Amino acid sequence: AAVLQQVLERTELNKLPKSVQNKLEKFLADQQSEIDGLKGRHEKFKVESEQQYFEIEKRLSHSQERLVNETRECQSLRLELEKLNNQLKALTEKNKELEIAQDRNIAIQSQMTRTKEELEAEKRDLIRTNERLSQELEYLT
Amino acid sequence: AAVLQQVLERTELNKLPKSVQNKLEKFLADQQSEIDGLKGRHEKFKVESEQQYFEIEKRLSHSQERLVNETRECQSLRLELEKLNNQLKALTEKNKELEIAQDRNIAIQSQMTRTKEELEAEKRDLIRTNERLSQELEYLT
Amino acid sequence: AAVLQQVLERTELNKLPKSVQNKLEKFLADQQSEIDGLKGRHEKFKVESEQQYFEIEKRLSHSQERLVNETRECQSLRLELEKLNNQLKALTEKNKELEIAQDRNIAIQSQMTRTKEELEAEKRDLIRTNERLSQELEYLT
Amino acid sequence: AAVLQQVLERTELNKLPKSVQNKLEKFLADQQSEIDGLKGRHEKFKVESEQQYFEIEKRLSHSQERLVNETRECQSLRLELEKLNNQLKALTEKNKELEIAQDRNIAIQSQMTRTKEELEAEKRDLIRTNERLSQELEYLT
Repeated sequence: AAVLQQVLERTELNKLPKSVQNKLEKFLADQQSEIDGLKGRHEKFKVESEQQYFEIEKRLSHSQERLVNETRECQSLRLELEKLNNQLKALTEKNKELEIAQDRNIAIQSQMTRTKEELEAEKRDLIRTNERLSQELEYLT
Repeated sequence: AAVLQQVLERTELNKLPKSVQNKLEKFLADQQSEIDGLKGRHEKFKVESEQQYFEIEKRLSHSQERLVNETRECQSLRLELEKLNNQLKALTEKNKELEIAQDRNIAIQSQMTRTKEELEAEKRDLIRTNERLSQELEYLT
Repeated sequence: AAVLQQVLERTELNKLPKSVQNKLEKFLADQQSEIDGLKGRHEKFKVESEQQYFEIEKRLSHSQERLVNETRECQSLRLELEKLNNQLKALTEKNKELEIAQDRNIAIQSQMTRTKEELEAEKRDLIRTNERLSQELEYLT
Repeated sequence: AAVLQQVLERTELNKLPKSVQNKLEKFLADQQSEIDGLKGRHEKFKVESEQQYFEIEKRLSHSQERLVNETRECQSLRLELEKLNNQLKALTEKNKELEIAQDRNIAIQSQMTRTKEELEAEKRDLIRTNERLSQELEYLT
């Protein structure tokens, strides 16, 4: 990487004292290594900054992914809840209905049981009369 | 801005053919301008990529915020869902038993009615027979 | 760094004593160095406060991340809690019905027992009587 | 505010033409305004980022405070579940004992019922014998 040989032809370099050549070549080299250094860093920086952005783009899209899914999840629960409350209200009303029928049935069966007892009492008395009449007939002939 | 004057002393410089001095001052200036351009371009890129990075950070933090908002809503719905499903299970069981009792009550009432009919037919038959037996007490032989 | 040449014309300047030009250009330099000093110290401060802010931003997001995890844990505990309470309520009512049933079966068992004791008394009386009747018939030998 | 009087002595100043003093003082004042302007612009920036930082610190302190509460809420919820599970185990056991008691009582009532029927069979045989003995005794007496 001798820079003076890019800048000057041999014939020109010959007219330069060696110390002067060295002063120049050292300065040229210093500037050139700064140039190489800058280009090296700049390129590394670009690549790094892009990779950092690429990675947070992925983090974003994943976050957005979770939010869409979570939004759907909520909506499906709400829809599900609406239907459950309609089921509950229906069941509730149906059981109120059955409660009412049950109380009516209890009332009815109790009344029937009384009537049955009265009839059976009547039947007992009729039988008593019946056996009495039979007995009196056998006491004739 | 001839930097060559700082690299070489005035005597050394004056003993250079002017064509050589010019070639050196030109090349030196070229390198310095490239250096200034590299720094300029990098500082431009640096600033722009930073701006873009901070923008997507803002977006990501907003997505996380919305997700908190939605997640909170879902979690309350799930609890609400659990509670209603347990009410639902209970009502269903209460309904099952009530309808079982209803069937038994219906069966019981149909047998009560069947029994009542038989009792009333028996009663009417006893009354007819006793009316007849009474008449027969007064017969002659 | 002789700035003085800008503010004063050629004759005005050359008519200034050496000590005056030296004093003026030194003062101008000192004020320029305060200026450059201010500029460099600001840029230093600027970077430092950005770095400081950048750090707290990450601390904030780390705090929100910790909170998401914590809240998820609390909500799943609350879900188990609801489930657990409803199991308890069921059992509590189930047991209470069993306790009522127990009280009824105990009342039945005591009644059955008095029934049994009544039967045993009747049997003892029957046996005493049949012994007496037997004796009275044997006395007719 | 006369800057020129600070840098130069009265003897040097007297020997300056007035127009020249005015040019110098005007230039010095300009440079001084630049100095003061930078000190003002820094101080402006400084206070602005200072306040911005206080605001992000509030958000951090708030997030942390919320985390503390949630963290504490979770520990207490874990203890509620352990406590309720303890009660649940106790209820389950009581339930198991109740059902076993119910089973014991069914068994007892089945034994009693078998005993009852055997008592009633003995009674009927005793009654048949009694009726036989009475009729024979009624015939002879």
